[PDB]
Amino acid sequence: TNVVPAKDAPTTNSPPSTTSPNQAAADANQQQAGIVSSQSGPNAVGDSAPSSSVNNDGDIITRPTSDSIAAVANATKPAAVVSDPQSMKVTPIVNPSSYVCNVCNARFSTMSALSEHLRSDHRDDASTLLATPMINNAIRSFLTAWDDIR
Repeated sequence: TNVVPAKDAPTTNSPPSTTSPNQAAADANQQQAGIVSSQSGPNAVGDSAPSSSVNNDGDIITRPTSDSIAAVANATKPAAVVSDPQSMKVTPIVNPSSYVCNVCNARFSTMSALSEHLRSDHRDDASTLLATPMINNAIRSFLTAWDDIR
């Protein structure tokens, strides 16, 4: 039965709110929408119709009370991070190999480069990975801060 589909459109909106007038006006609007309340017997004078003019608290919704509340909260913001006196907050060196900040003495560059150098000292992707060139070059490597040499 078609009766159901038709039915459903009412159900969907149980708060018929068209415009934003006072309670009495909303009542007239829904009346004219619904039927024709033209010189009716009964004295309808007290009757009211749900409207966007009010909330659940009897307050006048200028703009949806939620949106008001959220914009109102923004009121309560001072100046983020304004620091005025001079501080003394130092740091360990930022540039040479800043994942450990140098390892194995030898000179480093980029942060990548550390990982990439580290590899030759094993651990970092190179702790005897099944195979090798066997007879690897250089043999001897004389290392120190003043000379890194093979």
